[PDB]
Amino acid sequence: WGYDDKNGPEQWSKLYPIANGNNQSPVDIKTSETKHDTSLKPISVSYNPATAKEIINVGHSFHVNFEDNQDRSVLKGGPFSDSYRLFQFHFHWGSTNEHGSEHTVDGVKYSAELHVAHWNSAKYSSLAEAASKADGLAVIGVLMKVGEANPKLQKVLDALQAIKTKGKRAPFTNFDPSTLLPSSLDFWTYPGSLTHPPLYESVTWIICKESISVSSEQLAQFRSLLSNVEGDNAVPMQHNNRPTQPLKGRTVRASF
Ligand SMILES: [Zn+2]
Repeated sequence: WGYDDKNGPEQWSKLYPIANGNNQSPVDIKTSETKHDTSLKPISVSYNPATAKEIINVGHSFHVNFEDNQDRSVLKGGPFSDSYRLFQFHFHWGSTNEHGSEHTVDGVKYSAELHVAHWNSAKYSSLAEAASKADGLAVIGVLMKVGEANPKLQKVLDALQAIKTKGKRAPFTNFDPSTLLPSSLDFWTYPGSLTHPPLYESVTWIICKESISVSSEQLAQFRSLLSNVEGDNAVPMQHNNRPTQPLKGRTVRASF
């Protein structure tokens, strides 16, 4: 599967019928229809920089993975009653610098999107197992607005020089992803899914109200990564964002 048109979002259902599921992500957040839940608690992230482990080119994107054998780095609060263990952060972007986020707000597509994913360590034993359960995953989505360069992205950008092609991995340590999050962590939340195959509807989304910046040349760097394996002709990672899916009667709750 991919993002091109032969194997892209509009073709995924042919292989993953859940693509047409009732809790698909991303979604358009219509700020006027959001429900303020007074039961929501502020989200509390507590990550240990020593759990940062590797950066890897997965072809369609790059992942920054973390050690997930303990509760050193967790997400708590929000709509949760238990702790979610951090396992990874990655991004989404588009072919253009101004339209590449997954989630949209009031129909407005942002330049890129940051996803911080965690799995339900309390109810399940492994990411593998939790990945398909309704309460399995918790993902923080942060909208990125093209503008001023974001200096907090530099270690990630620098690391990309070592994983130019698919399957390349490089150690990526001592990084606390909470440094990528906005100032305020007011959020929107809804039950949804993974935004690409397997498309499991196992995610509890936390979309930060506040966006963060990125510059044009910072995004050009992501698109400079290669989807091919070393040695083959160059095939740029031009985009990896999935179009918004019907809400299908879900409610987006707000922290405020
Ligand atoms: Zn993602």
